[PDB]
Amino acid sequence: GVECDFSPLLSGTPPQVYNFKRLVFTNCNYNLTKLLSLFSVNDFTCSQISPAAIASNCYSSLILDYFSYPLSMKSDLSVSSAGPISQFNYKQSFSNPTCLILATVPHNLTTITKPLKYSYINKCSRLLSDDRTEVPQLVNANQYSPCVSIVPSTVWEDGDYYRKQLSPLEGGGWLVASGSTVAMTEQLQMGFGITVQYGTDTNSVCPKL
Ligand SMILES: *[C@@H]1O[C@H](CO)[C@@H](O[C@@H]2O[C@H](CO)[C@@H](O)[C@H](O)[C@H]2NC(C)=O)[C@H](O)[C@H]1NC(C)=O
Ligand SMILES: *[C@@H]1O[C@H](CO)[C@@H](O[C@@H]2O[C@H](CO)[C@@H](O)[C@H](O)[C@H]2NC(C)=O)[C@H](O)[C@H]1NC(C)=O
Repeated sequence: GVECDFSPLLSGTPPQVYNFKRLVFTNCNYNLTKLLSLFSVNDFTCSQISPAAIASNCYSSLILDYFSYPLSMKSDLSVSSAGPISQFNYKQSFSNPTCLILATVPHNLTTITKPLKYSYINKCSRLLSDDRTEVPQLVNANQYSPCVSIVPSTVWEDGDYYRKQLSPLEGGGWLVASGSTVAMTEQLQMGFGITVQYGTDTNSVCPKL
């Protein structure tokens, strides 16, 4: 069989967390250890699987999400934290095994370029018709924030805010968001989210033996 193609991850400027890029793999062979050996891995944690198991099992699919992400914001990735990252930007499946990897890009990994800064959504909210009540708009597993329609791929200025008037068909009211920025680090720091699914006789994403 053919090798899983991880090259988009290694090519060009990775998106910000709320614009995470998604790679989907079926029917291919992988070597996770080899992929990760290109990076300096700072954190590698999983739910319903382990770092050793995720590198050595056969799956019906493997999903890999990737983005620029400052290591300083480690804690904001957890569901248990009610931080803006897990609330408004990026959420992994709660029903399939997952891993989250935080890594630093070495200088000798040249095909990856730095963005100007890190950006994230600090707030995504709906104003109701009473013009008073704001309802947080929590990102769903496997989806973008509804606010990706109004927040640009790079936040221009820390504290910028954004609104969209919604149609009766969309439930009326206003979608409202605010963006934050974090200074670029000496070396680019990234997050990788891996989600796996197991099937019956379709477990064809397998490690290189
Ligand atoms: C998958 O990739 C890993 C990492 O490149 C391979 O293990 C390394 O390669 C050689 C194998 O002779 C060892 O000497 C190193 O100590 C290993 N770790 C490194 C380089 O970090 C591994 O062989 C590959 N697995 C398969 C099944 O091909
Ligand atoms: C490219 O950069 C990598 C990433 O840091 C270098 O690998 C490191 O080498 C040092 C010692 O030389 C180790 O202590 C680190 O643990 C290594 N990093 C990783 C992620 O394994 C590597 O030496 C450089 N390679 C080239 C060809 O320049």
